[PDB]
Amino acid sequence: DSLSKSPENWMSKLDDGKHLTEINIPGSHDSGSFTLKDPVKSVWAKTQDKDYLTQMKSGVRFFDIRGRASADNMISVHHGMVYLHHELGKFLDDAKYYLSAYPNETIVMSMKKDYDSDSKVTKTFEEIFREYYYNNPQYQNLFYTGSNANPTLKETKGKIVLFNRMGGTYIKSGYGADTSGIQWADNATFETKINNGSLNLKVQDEYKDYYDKKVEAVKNLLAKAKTDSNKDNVYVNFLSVASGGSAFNSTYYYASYINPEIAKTIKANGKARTGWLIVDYAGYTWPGYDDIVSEIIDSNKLE
Ligand SMILES: [Cl-]
Repeated sequence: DSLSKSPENWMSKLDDGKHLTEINIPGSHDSGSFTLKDPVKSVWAKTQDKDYLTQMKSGVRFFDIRGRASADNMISVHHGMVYLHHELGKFLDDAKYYLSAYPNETIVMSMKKDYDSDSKVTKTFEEIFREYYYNNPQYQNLFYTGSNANPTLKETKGKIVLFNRMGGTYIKSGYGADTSGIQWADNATFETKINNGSLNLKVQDEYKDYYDKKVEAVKNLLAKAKTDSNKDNVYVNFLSVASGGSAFNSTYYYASYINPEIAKTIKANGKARTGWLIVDYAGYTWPGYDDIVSEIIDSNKLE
């Protein structure tokens, strides 16, 4: 059976000698927004409908968590100003559970501040993440704590690998875990060196594009990954796009065109390097269209 027919443990089927950068990994953009039910607000703030555990079951391994410091010991998951009805502990417990049940998968967790801290907060978002999550004895062993800048699948599986969008950090393991952090350019395709120059990060995050220009930006980066066998290069390609302006000009609406379109392209390419592709409505299927998550999964080679 091709890898996508068992999306719950597809990483277990790969060679764990690979660097995670070389693996083609599906991600979910604003992973935690499956909690939104308000139909007006969901048009622009809702980007998923499957919970964390279902996303993981359908094969998602890169989770995009953006949050807000809501107390000196607490981070809330958010889409900008919109609170997604749970705290970061919730994603961490679900991940731990999942990783316990499927011990040969790794999760990459992107952490970003999306909104101003509660007025009672006296500490930085980075400091609260570092002290009350990363170093919290409660989540002991959950995170990747190695000193490898380019970790392999063997040394991370069973664990969450931090992908640091918080700015400079005193955290020392995972991508961008140094006091420079990741220099992220707004609404752009860009490249920046991370981890004391060990890695070359290549990002297409043109989140305000109209869909047609989005496809073209997604494809351009896709075609760069294809012919790049450098393991020190890491590709992050966001399919997802901001809402257009009316009702039913929704992120869903665009994803329903972008996903099948990109999924088609990856499939026609066979087993080429794709990078990490971060999507809205991961695991949402339309009768008669290629599935983006499945196609990312199957683009990985098996030797
Ligand atoms: Cl809501």
